[PDB]
Amino acid sequence: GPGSLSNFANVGVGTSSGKQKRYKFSASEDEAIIKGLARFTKGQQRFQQIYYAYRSVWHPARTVSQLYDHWRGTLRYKVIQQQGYRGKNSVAARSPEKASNMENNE
Repeated sequence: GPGSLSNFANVGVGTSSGKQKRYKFSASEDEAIIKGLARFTKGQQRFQQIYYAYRSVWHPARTVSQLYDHWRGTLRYKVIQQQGYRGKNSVAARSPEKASNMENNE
């Protein structure tokens, strides 16, 4: 059966050296919104209000739009645009990107 199981070896206590004071909640943000919307929602827009209330677990700042983004993708479950996963294991590395600004050929 599934569970912890683990081995009979000594573990003691964990210890990491490198980055500190880093949030990167394991998607705990969505959990904060659900708890906020399930506890308080007295307003024409509990989503934006709740976001500003729990603002601290992710990033203390205006981002109601982003809220609707995670709230829109969470409320639903029908999307096949994003695929592949290799940015969450142990090491965090950056990567380049693309951006169209000036592309002339004539």
